[PDB]
Amino acid sequence: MKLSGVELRRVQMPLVAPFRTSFGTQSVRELLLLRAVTPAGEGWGECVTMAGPLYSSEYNDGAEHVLRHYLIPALLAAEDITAAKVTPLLAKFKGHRMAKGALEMAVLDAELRAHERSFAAELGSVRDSVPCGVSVGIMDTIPQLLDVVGGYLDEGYVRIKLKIEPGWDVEPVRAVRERFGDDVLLQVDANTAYTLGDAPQLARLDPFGLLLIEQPLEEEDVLGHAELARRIQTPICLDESIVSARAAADAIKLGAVQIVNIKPGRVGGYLEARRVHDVCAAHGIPVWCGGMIETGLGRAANVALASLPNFTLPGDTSASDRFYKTDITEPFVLSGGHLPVPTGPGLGVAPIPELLDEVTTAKVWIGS
Amino acid sequence: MKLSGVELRRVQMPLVAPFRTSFGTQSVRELLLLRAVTPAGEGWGECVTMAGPLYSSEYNDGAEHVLRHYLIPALLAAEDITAAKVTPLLAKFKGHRMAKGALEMAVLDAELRAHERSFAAELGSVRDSVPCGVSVGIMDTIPQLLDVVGGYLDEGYVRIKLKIEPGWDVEPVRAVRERFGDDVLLQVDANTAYTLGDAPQLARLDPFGLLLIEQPLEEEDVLGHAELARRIQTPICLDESIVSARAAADAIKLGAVQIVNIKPGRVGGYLEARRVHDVCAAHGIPVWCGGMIETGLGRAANVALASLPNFTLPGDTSASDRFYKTDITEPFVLSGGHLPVPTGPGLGVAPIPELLDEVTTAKVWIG
Amino acid sequence: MKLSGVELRRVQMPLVAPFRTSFGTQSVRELLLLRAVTPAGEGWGECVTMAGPLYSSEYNDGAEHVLRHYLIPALLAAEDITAAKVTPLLAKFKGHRMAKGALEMAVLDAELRAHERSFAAELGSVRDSVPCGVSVGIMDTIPQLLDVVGGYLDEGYVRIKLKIEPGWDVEPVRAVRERFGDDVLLQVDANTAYTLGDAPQLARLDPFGLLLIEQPLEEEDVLGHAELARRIQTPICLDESIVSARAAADAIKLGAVQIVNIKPGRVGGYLEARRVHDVCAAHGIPVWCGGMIETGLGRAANVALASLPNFTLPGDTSASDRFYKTDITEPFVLSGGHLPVPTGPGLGVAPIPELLDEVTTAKVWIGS
Amino acid sequence: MKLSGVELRRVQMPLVAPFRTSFGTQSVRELLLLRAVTPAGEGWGECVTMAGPLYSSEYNDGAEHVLRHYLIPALLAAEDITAAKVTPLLAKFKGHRMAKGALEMAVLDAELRAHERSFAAELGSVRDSVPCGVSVGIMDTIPQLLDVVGGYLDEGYVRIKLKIEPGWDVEPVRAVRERFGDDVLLQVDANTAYTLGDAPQLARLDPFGLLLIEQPLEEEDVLGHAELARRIQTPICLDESIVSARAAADAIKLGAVQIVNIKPGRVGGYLEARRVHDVCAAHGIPVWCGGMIETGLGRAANVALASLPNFTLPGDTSASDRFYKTDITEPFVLSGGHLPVPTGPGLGVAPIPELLDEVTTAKVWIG
Ligand SMILES: CSCC[C@@H](NC(=O)CCC(=O)O)C(=O)O
Ligand SMILES: CSCC[C@@H](NC(=O)CCC(=O)O)C(=O)O
Ligand SMILES: CSCC[C@@H](NC(=O)CCC(=O)O)C(=O)O
Ligand SMILES: CSCC[C@@H](NC(=O)CCC(=O)O)C(=O)O
Ligand SMILES: [Mg+2]
Ligand SMILES: [Mg+2]
Ligand SMILES: [Mg+2]
Ligand SMILES: [Mg+2]
Repeated sequence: MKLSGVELRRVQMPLVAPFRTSFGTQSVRELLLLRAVTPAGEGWGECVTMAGPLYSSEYNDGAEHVLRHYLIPALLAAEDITAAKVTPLLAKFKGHRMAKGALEMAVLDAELRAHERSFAAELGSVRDSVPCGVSVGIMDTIPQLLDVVGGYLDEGYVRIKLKIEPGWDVEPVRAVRERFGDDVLLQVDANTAYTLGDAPQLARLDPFGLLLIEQPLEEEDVLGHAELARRIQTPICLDESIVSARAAADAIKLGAVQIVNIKPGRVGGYLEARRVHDVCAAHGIPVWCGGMIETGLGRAANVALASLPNFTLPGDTSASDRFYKTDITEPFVLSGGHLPVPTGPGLGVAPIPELLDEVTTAKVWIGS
Repeated sequence: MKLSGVELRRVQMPLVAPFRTSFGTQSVRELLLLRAVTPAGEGWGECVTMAGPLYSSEYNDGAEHVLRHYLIPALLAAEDITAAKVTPLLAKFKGHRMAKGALEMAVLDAELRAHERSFAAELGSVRDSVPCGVSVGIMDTIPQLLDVVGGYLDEGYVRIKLKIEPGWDVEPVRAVRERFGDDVLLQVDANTAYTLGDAPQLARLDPFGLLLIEQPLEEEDVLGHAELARRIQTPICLDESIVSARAAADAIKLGAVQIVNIKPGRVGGYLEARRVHDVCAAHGIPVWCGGMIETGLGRAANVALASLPNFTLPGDTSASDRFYKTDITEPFVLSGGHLPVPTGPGLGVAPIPELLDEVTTAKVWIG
Repeated sequence: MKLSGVELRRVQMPLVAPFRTSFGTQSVRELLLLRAVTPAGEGWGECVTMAGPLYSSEYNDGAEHVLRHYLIPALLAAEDITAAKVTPLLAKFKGHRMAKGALEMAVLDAELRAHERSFAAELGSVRDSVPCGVSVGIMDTIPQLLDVVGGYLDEGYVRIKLKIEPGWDVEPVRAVRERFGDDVLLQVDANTAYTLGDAPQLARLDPFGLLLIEQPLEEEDVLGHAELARRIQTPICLDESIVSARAAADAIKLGAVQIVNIKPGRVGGYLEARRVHDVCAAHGIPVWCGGMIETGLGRAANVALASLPNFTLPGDTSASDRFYKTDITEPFVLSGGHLPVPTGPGLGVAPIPELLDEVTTAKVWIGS
Repeated sequence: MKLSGVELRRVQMPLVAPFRTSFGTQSVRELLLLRAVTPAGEGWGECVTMAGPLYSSEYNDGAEHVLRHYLIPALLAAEDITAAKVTPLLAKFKGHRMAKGALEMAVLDAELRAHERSFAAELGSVRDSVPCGVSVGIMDTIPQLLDVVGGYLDEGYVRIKLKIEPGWDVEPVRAVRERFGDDVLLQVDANTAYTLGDAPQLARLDPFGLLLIEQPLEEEDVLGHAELARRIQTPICLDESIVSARAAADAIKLGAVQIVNIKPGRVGGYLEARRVHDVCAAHGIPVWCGGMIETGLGRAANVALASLPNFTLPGDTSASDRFYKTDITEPFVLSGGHLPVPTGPGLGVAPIPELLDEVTTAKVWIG
């Protein structure tokens, strides 16, 4: 393939309900889409960055810039372009995983669409549908939470991920275990909220029988996690720390993680994503698909990813309507708590421009 | 896709020159080829097994029987088929990786050709050509050896690999180093011929600056290699022991290997080969493509695979003529120590029927 | 003395009751038997492969070929043969342990008969009778399972082993523990049915006081076993993975195993099996004798084997009638939960021609 | 098999040339023989103890004693006797392995003869002859030593083993290596004469290419061996320390040994000895048969043992004359640096009564 150009868009989709994390509350999502233009056709790219640098150092505007000025050009200046080759191409640029991911993603979609292959196919899906769970935010109250949860449970969600933070741990958890029962798939996420010194606190959850605890400490603190693993009964799950397959290997080898959360953007692309899956698999480490509150575009790729064999745990692959009233693509609909893997070439999904333009906030064509 | 059937062929191909390993000599090559038949088109697969169970427990007749009786049938029974699904589909049958690998290859070639996609595209290549090394057998004489080596050297072969045995280690090595120099890319392959007890003789090779020692010990002896690794300077490379990505991971983790030889058939498929590649990469373990004296069919797909990013060492991807006077597909020709990655869909090669039919001993339809 | 030839027979025996494991259901047993002919007399070997390659890579058809085309020929080609020399003589041929074990059995029996020695004497028996447990397959219902178990228990079997699988683990265990009590010897066997990710589930059996959990993971997954063991309270026991005494040593050193199941055909013969017994013993790893639904031939060699000092756990050495209404040799009958070690030369048993001829489907003579 | 009784004989044999070790000098060999008697026939046992408790805590008189009062009686009292059962029957008595080993032997010889089976068959011999080495004692002179060595090498011996002592280590070696060459298989044996604190000293032998260094430290000091292995290049070999298969496994596990010397009575019997072999083998640890200056009886059993598969190093299984002009049995005669594995039943050898009588000193019958 030959890269024709990339149209960058800024989108702004308003969340159904504000989603509060250890890093801040969210009322509206500010995304960053990519339209890759080839000889053949075009591909879509979705950047998991957010307004500001609060989950990671990467943020919407930073991405634009790097993309614009560094990334996109690099590829454009290439003869042959293969999503594979994208990586090596961009190698001289340190970091910006979410940005290259999105880029790669756009390219990939084009290529698969040209060979008429689905994402899944490329990634080697074996499954047709995927079990979905949901990620529940920090409530201002119990009942509030108890309610939502029950709500989600009702719609068919198989598992529950509770957002935690100091002061929002044990209680919430205790309360949900209590109401809903013990046969409920339950896990927590601290989005780096704690410290090794908070061990005892997190030790407090031991009793609850959670599947795992996601990123209790900083992104850089692998050893801390391994130590931590030593002090608590809850299986460590790493997110933030998993920036690559190598990273996953390292953390595993160090006994710092038992289950890994896969976020295609975080790791720099669906391809790396696949590798992390592989790596994990080879080490007998279950993996699961993580969510960045994406559109039907990220959601579709995820769903395909998530249908890979080692995804033995329900991912954060919730129905479109969990966050968005109006998706810019055919929405995703829970069905017996599952989501159907997209059968058509590339993502097997595309945006509906009215929907699209209504949400678009800006645009920019980057070309040769 | 939908599997319509598979045509099993037996092929015999005479060697240009007898090929001697620690497991024996070989003047001819019996192979097993597979023709996958879909409503859409064809796909070809090559089996790496040989006449008897000498390199591994797998053998031609053995593969044939399982394919026939178990493997082909289980795929045909499946509604929709994807190379990817092959695995899960044949998972109930334990072992039989070479066979399973051939079939998946057949399936995959079809599937890709259908998506108008190359093996190399699917596998994730980053290059267009690959540097080839050569596997030099055991000689009767040192001079004999030296001519031979020199021979390849002139052909443009990028790296030299010497088959060693007990009684054919150090000297042969001493010889090539001395005669040919310190800058030659040299490594040995014991095809499991040694024991942990022979360490000292192996340590005797420390001085020659070999890139590696390939499978000094038995297939099952991983911790032994790790121990060995602590007794010699020469880096350990595994072939036989690497039956899967998990095998790789295990070995790495245990300190039993530093470099991995990837033999797709051996690991049960090109897809698994990929995974091994990735696994090795993630651990900082260089890989290189191994060879099983295959036809241009296997040769084609291996060149593809040998173009992957982690293949940081010349693999056993010599040119067709190194073994075969006449290949069943368009030959592979060394152009400046390299080989060109195929560009057509699927394998990018196909047997020249005229040529095939000349080397086919048997045939059978499974549909 | 010097191999004259071997007769290969195909035998088919119906099971009094269908047997189900995690790999499938079985109503009839297909075996491979060998009559080794020596100037000094004949010997009988039994191969443990089955129809298809489901417990392992080996299977009847495969064994037969390899024997016929490689192994037998190779022994024929020798000047001298001893059971002990069988290994070295066949070493050039990778794998095919079951086939090899069968051939070595045949040679060894012929040899022991000539010397008028018994298998037990040869192996080092120190006991004249052995405690027998029973292997219970997967049932359609619990109640069903409860009865069966009930019955064996009644027959005087010393321990119960339950075939498990995901979806048939905790309940059945709970039901039996609950119905029969805590004093019974109880263990389970997954036949590689689980993954490392299944630890939490398995960890659920903890409470039942199981003697062990046999081969929860795949054959090649030794490290996982050591990991798993760190995760569960039930002791790990390996079957499929123990393919040799070296295999055993490695697994022991890795902490992957605590109790070893010895299966002669699996490890390449009675001779190898002894080494395994010996290696374990030296590492303080208790062993027990595995079963492969053998006829009186293998049954008898097994009873002998299991009288060895390190076999401190009841084995899968049930009475003939557990599987066969009519055995081809003198039947094995339970007495006070024990089976008597055979005293004659060689196996101490032999087939009853008319009986054997009846189950024979094919026969071939392999000579020079 | 029911044990009728045993005849204990004290035997005194003169050594052709005095034998010096770290623990002393030996001019004359005082053995202890047993004649087991059963309804069917007889079997012979040879005890490796010596006059005093210098190699180990066991000595001729303490052996006789335990045998008389404890061991023997124990076997008489049982209905069914079998070699294998000797262990379990004598297990309540702590230690006294060489003594228990002796009994076991005679019983086994009797048991094997009864079935017309050789010790070799029983043990699992894979070989018909075995490569022999020789153990050379401490000399008074370096030259007197080179002479002796050259003599043994001349006889056709396959390996040289040097007894060493602080004050007789490097020089001796240096000497032999200088004179005889680097191609000779050379090794040394300290008989526990050094301490961890002597490391530097022993490290002094690294340059020499010794195959191994036998029991440098005391019997009970496994850990120190492991440590010492760390500080010297010479491979550690354990003798005294290997009192059993479990002992071997422990030492192996702790890295205190790379090569194991197997001495049947030291470990309490040929049966145990077999396990030891097996255990080592399973850990990739080579073994070799050690010697106790035995008559043709033990010599015979040792030769059979030494033909096992993992005995990949020549043993101290020298020809009969190395110590005795007149062996109480048909003498062992080196041939092509080898000794032939006995073919008869049991030992496949027996004492020449006449001969045996000359050298007998005492004799008691226990029934
Ligand atoms: C608000 S973005 C935080 C990312 C958080 N994501 C979710 O909790 C999942 C939200 C979703 O379903 O996309 C995580 O730690 O993985
Ligand atoms: C003797 S058959 C193959 C065994 C050997 N293979 C080769 O040496 C490569 C030969 C080739 O180029 O195909 C190996 O161990 O890798
Ligand atoms: C054909 S499946 C038999 C394998 C199985 N063996 C048994 O279950 C015991 C049968 C017996 O008692 O012989 C095991 O995995 O341990
Ligand atoms: C005689 S006690 C000293 C034993 C010495 N043995 C020999 O050197 C072997 C002599 C022999 O029996 O051939 C040793 O400790 O290894
Ligand atoms: Mg998270
Ligand atoms: Mg190789
Ligand atoms: Mg089992
Ligand atoms: Mg010694």
